[PDB]
Amino acid sequence: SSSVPSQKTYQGSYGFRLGFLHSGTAKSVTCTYSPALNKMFCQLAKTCPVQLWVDSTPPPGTRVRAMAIYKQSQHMTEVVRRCPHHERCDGLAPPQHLIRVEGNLRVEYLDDRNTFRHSVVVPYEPPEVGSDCTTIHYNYMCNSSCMGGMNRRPILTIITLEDSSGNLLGRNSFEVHVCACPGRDRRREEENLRKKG
Amino acid sequence: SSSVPSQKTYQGSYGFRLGFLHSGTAKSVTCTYSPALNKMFCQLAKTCPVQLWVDSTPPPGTRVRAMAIYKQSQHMTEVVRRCPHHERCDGLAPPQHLIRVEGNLRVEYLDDRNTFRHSVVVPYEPPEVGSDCTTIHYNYMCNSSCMGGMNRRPILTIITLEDSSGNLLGRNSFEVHVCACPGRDRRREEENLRKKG
DNA sequence: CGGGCATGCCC
DNA sequence: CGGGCATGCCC
Ligand SMILES: [Zn+2]
Ligand SMILES: [Zn+2]
Repeated sequence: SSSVPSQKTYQGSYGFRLGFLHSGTAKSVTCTYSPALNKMFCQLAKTCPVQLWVDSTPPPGTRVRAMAIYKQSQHMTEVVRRCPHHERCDGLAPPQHLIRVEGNLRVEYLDDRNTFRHSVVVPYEPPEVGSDCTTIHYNYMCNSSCMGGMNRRPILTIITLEDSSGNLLGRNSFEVHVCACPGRDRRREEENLRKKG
Repeated sequence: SSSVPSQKTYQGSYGFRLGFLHSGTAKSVTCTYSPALNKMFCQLAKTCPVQLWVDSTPPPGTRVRAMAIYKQSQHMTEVVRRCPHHERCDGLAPPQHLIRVEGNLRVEYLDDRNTFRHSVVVPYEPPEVGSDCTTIHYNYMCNSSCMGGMNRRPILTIITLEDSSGNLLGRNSFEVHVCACPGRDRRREEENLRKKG
């Protein structure tokens, strides 16, 4: 078992928050976000855009880290890993990592030598002029249902904004359900919330 | 892809056939056999008794081999293997083999150097006096549904009676569905046969 | 594309 | 134990 990183929202002195794109209505849309549930529903190994918004400009050398943790108390201490099947199936990501970043030449994949937890880090880049946010494309390389991996257990993705010195500048999180039919599953979960939540 | 061993029934000069035990009615009975479907429904890593019946006594040194093949034409050439998850989960069986034999001190596990197919072999032993058959206890170490293994594809188990020289004395086969609820699944499949087969 | 099934497992 | 759900995928 491994010590558990904080998932406590900390928007901090830079006013850090996440944003997500609206999606179509398809049963099998590739990625769709539920504001009511703060939960992303997406397909495995498909683009998941996450926007970074800040009110104040982070210092040069700021980094953006993503890490998965199991949401439920009883699974929090277990490291989130790729299942053995998909592990055995891009040149930089270790096969065991669940979360990848696409289209970034400065991506780093880390394995914590104490907690054994995986994370993926890219440099923070400010928005282009006239733009309000910066977008990172994440991929999740297993379904939430994968036998021997997540095994139908919900996870959070924790996004931390960190300075080059390691100071925590901001932290936000969202739940993720990686699945074959993100539209179906989002709509059922939202209905279940309203009907019996 | 690998060449495909025969599944053609050959009861042969010794009158070789298989027998199976009757089971209870439970939804999750450990092992149950459908004569109408020539199909065993069983749970993973649980005892599956198979009886060997002969009309004439096989010669000394006769062996009994079990091997799995995919039943459907489109999958026949693929070697049946343990899924990566269960492979990574008795002292003699290689982790990759689907079929094991329990309670036999002369069991051999083989990996064919040409076809790459797995088989498990035990000596043939004649029934005790007053007994009509000899029983072997097999185990299947994945569910039929296992991602990265059988993946919901049906298999046959082929049992061959072979002399010590390698001559084929007899061959029989039965379909297998390894699953959580053998009673449920047998009853549904038998109903489907009657209703729309 | 959206309807619908099989199947491990609910806690 | 038997009812029933979530979820990958039907070919
Ligand atoms: Zn997986
Ligand atoms: Zn398996």
